Amino acid sequence: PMLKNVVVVGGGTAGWMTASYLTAAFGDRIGVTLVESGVGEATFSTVRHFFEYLGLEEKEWMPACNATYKLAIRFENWREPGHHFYHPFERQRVVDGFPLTDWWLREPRSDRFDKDCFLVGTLCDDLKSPRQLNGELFETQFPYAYHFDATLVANYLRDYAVARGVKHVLDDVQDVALDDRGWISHVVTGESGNLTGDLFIDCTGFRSLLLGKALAEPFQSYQDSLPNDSAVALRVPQDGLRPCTTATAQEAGWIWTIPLFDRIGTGYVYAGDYISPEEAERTLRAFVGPAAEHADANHIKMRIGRSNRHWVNNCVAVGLSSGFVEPLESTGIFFIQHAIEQLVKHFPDERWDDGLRTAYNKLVNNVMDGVREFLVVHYYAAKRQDNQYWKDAKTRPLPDGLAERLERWQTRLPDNESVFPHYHGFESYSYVCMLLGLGGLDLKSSPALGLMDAAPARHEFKLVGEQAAELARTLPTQYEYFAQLHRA
Repeated sequence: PMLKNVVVVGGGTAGWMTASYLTAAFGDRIGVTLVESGVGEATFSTVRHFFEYLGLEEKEWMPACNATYKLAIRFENWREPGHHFYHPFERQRVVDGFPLTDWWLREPRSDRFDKDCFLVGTLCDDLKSPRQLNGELFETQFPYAYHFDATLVANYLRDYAVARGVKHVLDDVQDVALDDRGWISHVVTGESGNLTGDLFIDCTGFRSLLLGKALAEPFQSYQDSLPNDSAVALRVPQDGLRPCTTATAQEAGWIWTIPLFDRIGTGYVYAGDYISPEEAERTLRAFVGPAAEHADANHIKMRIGRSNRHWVNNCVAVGLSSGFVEPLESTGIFFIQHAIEQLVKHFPDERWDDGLRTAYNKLVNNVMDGVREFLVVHYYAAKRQDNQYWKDAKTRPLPDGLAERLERWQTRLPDNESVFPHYHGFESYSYVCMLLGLGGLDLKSSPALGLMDAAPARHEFKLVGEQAAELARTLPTQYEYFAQLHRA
């Protein structure tokens, strides 16, 4: 009753995360074939579980992939010029039923909520490793992630999967053939014949050769709510070893800084209706400085949105073929991992229960729609309205339900029951952090706090300061930690 063969079309992170995960889940019990013809990438909290599922320890794969830790995103110039705050991978401290951020909002202890309420922002400022020299994490309350070279990770996972039995075909796909039912029959390669199988995984990127082209599945654009449709990127050496991604708001988008161990990936995500590619490139080069003078710039047109369905007949799209949003909250690898994890969970047998597709498609659509709402909030709640781009960010049509949630958030800070009510990766603490940092909404603390005992909250504020000072004195820098791993 089980399927016998999976064909993954396309390599990169999408294809080789799929192939490697299938071998960890199913072993030799099903055949996997991948057909395929450095970029710094950031990740989201759940990626720790992907490597754990494959049995890979950080000390094994991080050195081979130029990887560093990502404890937070540093948001620069979204509220006002010269202002920054951290969005940390750090879950809430709750005191007598109220988050510490609620207590802070009632009586702010400084200009920086992220300094008073969190530990991780200070760790980023001090270039800290999250692991001590003794190998232990400093602490989960800290669901951190990584920066890595996506090409090196793809090669690492390729070696992992091929060593465990994945068949690797190096060739171009010239055509996709459908049978009389409209299911994928086979893929025509340039010089290796036609590859057939039970299940086809479309990892062909924006081109979406199987799902979007051969099967002609409609694609739902997000461009009306999120206008950024383009990017220009370059790479420079490390001078920068800060354990966070930086997102610096610009006149028509934002610039990412993604620190690898000895390289920095940087790029300008922008809206082509507001600025030209050559002006985006000029801005990016000036931002990076003299190190970018001779670096080669890569220009990218983005397909922003999601497929209407992600599993159609015997085809499942994974990666940019399934959907994409700008990497403002580093969701690319997250979308891939969610798609693979849910594919294993909803894996079909030879009877191809249509209910599996229905559930799978709803889960993916809810993840992507929920992330879309979260990103819209980034531009809506950003206080800056200095030009037409940042004014328009407040007048675009909002996704269903968001207008009501925005009103709830200006009564009490976001919690589990006032955010997008389906799984979409991000937890309520991320909403609270972004709203406080972006500064554009009229937020209010809970009136009940004026009747509560303040001693527990005041104790917690003092503890955060004492712990941040202890960690500043004890933790090594990322460089010091990685130098110790190299010596070991």
